[PDB]
Amino acid sequence: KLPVPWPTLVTTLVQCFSRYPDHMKRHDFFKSAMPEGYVQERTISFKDDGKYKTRAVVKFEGDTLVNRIELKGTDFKEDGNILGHKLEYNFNSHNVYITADKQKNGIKANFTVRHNVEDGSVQLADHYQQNTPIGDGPVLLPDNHYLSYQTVLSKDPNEKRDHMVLLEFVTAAGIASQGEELFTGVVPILVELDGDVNGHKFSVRGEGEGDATIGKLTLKFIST
Repeated sequence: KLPVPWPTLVTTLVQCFSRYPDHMKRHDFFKSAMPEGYVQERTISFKDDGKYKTRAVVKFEGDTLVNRIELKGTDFKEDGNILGHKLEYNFNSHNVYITADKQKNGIKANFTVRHNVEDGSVQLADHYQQNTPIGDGPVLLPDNHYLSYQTVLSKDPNEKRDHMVLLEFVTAAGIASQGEELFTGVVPILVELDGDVNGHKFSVRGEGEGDATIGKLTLKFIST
């Protein structure tokens, strides 16, 4: 069993698969950084509770888009919504607001996730995010815009291990690269997360595919 609820890991567990409308393609930093990719760093503050710090390398390895993450979580309360596993097994729609970071050659994002709690309350998870390109080539630095997310969480009836099946759709809104041309079809995805929350160590491996033409992610994650 994971030491934390699966919904608290969703945002950490590949924004290059967002479906940017034709008129917004010049604002897609994520695909423009490919194939060498980018580093995504977050601090996630669970209000009235602990925090995650995450660092992810997102790049192509051959034909596979890989998301390799290190997560460190501290200061979570025994009694709280996270360690108490009081979060509902679902995920609300959210808008992720992206701004260019000109000092670095990348972007920042901010958003606050609302996790439904089983007693009817809401657990906030405030996200601060920064992305920096790995490669030396030019990248697309966007005007202000946002990504609109939709998520459904489910379970595989066949799966014995602790796991999460996820289907998501993501489109850009609020308002061109050769890297974009790497996403014209279905792309296999591999996610690897090494985690430590409050001293409890765990790993997650995910496999699936992304289809940026429709903004679709289909992934199954398994914990160890």
